[PDB]
Amino acid sequence: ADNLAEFHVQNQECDSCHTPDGELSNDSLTYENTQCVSCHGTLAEVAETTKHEHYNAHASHFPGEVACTSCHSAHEKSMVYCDSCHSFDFNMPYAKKWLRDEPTIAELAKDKSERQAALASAPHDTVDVVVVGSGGAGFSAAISATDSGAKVILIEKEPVIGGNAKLAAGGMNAAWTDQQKAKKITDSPELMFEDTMKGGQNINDPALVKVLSSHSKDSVDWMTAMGADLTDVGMMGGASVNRAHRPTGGAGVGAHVVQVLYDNAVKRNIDLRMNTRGIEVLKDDKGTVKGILVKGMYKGYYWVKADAVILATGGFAKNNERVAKLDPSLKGFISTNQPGAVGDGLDVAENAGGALKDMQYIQAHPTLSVKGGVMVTEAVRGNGAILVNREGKRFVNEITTKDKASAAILAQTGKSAYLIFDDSVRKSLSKIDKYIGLGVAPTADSLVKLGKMEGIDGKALTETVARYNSLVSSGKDTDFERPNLPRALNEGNYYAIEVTPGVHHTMGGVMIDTKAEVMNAKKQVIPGLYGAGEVTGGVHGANRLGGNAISDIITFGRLAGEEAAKYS
Ligand SMILES: Cc1cc2nc3c(=O)[nH]c(=O)nc-3n(C[C@H](O)[C@@H](O)[C@@H](O)COP(=O)(O)OP(=O)(O)OC[C@H]3O[C@@H](n4cnc5c(N)ncnc54)[C@H](O)[C@@H]3O)c2cc1C
Ligand code: HEM
Ligand code: HEM
Ligand code: HEM
Ligand code: HEM
Ligand SMILES: O=C(O)/C=C/C(=O)O
Ligand code: NA
Repeated sequence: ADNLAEFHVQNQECDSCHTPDGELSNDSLTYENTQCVSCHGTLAEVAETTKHEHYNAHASHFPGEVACTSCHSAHEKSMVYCDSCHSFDFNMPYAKKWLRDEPTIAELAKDKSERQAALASAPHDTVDVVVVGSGGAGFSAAISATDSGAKVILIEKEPVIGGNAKLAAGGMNAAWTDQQKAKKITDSPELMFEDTMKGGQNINDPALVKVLSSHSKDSVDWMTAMGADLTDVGMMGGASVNRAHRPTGGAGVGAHVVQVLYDNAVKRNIDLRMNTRGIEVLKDDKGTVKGILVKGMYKGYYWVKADAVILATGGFAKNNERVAKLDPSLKGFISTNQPGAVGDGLDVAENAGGALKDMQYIQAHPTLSVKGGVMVTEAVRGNGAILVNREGKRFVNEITTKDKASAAILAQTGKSAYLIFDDSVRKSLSKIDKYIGLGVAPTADSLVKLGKMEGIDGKALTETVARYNSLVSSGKDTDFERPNLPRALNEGNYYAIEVTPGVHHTMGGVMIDTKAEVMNAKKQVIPGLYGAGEVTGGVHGANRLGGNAISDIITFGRLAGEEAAKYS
């Protein structure tokens, strides 16, 4: 067969997958994916038949219920979504090579000739609030608005939910939480504000950072009340104390939080539409929002009438062309992001009159796996790993901020470095097992053997770990002044992970005030238009602290959904 539908229709009718009238149920292909499930079973049942030792197309880290049509199209060959970051040995029937080619918002002007027709028609739906983006900010705003009594529509352009938020690892920063007190940590909203402003080089909008710190415990409480486990508190870079919350054992915060949020939207019957891209915010004659034009992948353009539109579309760190324009030193770097994190959401915000700020501040994550091409969480250092160069020596304070860690790693021989840790570090952070399963954490019972495996000076590496361990026992790092030395690397086996910097987060974005209201260049609110999440600028200044983005999207998503519901 040339395609999946063709293959099935040799022995089945069209209505085995389609509805009685044959029209597509919706842009999420709800009905249609139900029929795939009907015969092949759920994704977990399918996963039993496609097992590989360390990977499985149908059993991944993605949260929510991943539709089969995310990767299997019927009437045409389709792409494996995992190929956008990994290069697993897959044999999906009717596959084609991963290639992301999505028209920009500007390029969609060519659809003038279908957009006017959609805009001339009646709204397809009339609701109170449309949320754009199913990342942590978007679900948060959707839930919060719904909880406040607003009727919401939540759209996501991708086939899967979660954006970059589902990939988060190290934690969600928050101060003075019950979770911290349980672990004997002393912190305060004031110290979090201080660490943040300093980490952002005091560029951050003080009012936004005050919302960030002061709502942080409340956001942790709200997540936990919805079912989140944020009881593990770890250290991340540039933080005076451990304040990055994540599930028991050091599991990734991201997939968990998004799963909680998705479960919570589902419980509230939130109208969630996949493969639906927000294209244009619609304003009435007084310039207040009156809705949004969307482009449903399967059903075309249509508009939704609504009082408020909350843009929660995330950053543009996957868009290296846009990135390089603003920061030519990041040209050609690999990104840690999901494939649609390209800044189309910012273009929508700008076309609606929203002004942008701090766009030139683009954060590179210092430790992408060279081998796997994926982020390796900063919690690996925060839990006690060190960085060594090819010469087998330390070269930076591993818990300094991301801009300084990146530059120090890029200055080492070969422009990469190695995370080194033992089994005590590995056991304190279950996420590390994920790197081991990926094949990117080679191991050996001695550092001479580890270094010989990876091309690291073995006996210098041994001297390096012995010296670091005596600094840990002394209590002070006189070589690089790492302020927190939580463990000695001296338990069990040793592991090395080759790392180099990758493009990760865009701190700039649309200007919002403390109620998450989008502002124009004159600093005037655009009535009904809200922004929440990495799409906004001004929260993180020149350099975001690790763990501050999950804190940001919950706080600001939640706040935007409440403010939009009340605006009404
Ligand atoms: C690999 C990784 C690990 C990280 N770990 C952490 C961590 O541990 N702590 C921390 O603080 N930060 C962390 N960060 C950053 C953090 O994840 C966030 O920046 C991300 O959660 C921002 O959430 P968001 O809701 O703003 O956007 P995202 O989660 O990116 O979600 C936005 C959604 O909008 C959808 N969308 C975009 N444009 C449109 C459009 N026009 N129409 C419709 N839908 C649209 C996008 O496809 C996306 O799904 C990490 C980031 C990454 C990539
Ligand atoms: C879009 C919806 C569906 C998806 C994504 C899907 C997935 C697939 C794939 C990938 C294959 C293997 C293709 C190949 O070997 O070339 C397959 C085969 C098959 N499918 Fe589907 N399917 C869907 C709908 C259905 C439905 C509705 C039925 C039954 C009415 C069904 C029953 C089968 C059967 C019987 C086979 C052959 C192998 C077997 O005996 O299980 N599928 N399907
Ligand atoms: C000859 C039998 C079939 C006919 C005439 C038919 C008709 C169509 C049409 C007209 C569309 C596009 C509708 C639009 O764009 O609004 C479509 C899409 C779709 N059909 Fe079918 N269909 C048939 C069989 C199947 C089968 C067997 C499957 C699944 C195994 C299937 C699953 C889907 C899906 C998932 C879509 C959405 C887009 C895509 O994945 O290609 N159809 N079909
Ligand atoms: C319940 C949802 C889905 C159904 C019913 C379905 C159906 C199937 C079937 C029947 C096969 C052939 C495996 C076999 O020989 O038994 C298969 C293979 C495959 N599917 Fe799915 N699929 C689903 C979701 C997905 C998703 C969401 C993705 C990507 C994230 C995906 C990617 C693949 C790949 C890459 C293969 C080849 C497996 C390998 O080479 O290990 N599928 N699918
Ligand atoms: C359904 C699609 C995917 C599958 C089946 C898959 C598979 C895997 C596997 C097998 C691992 C090693 C640990 C584990 O077993 O979980 C892994 C790790 C990882 N993958 Fe994926 N992957 C998928 C999509 C993606 C995409 C598109 C990205 C980036 C946007 C990504 C980012 C990562 C990262 C950052 C890690 C490191 C460990 C962690 O953070 O948990 N994955 N993935
Ligand atoms: O876990 C990490 O490395 C990323 C943290 C962050 O971006 O805040
Ligand atoms: Na931003």
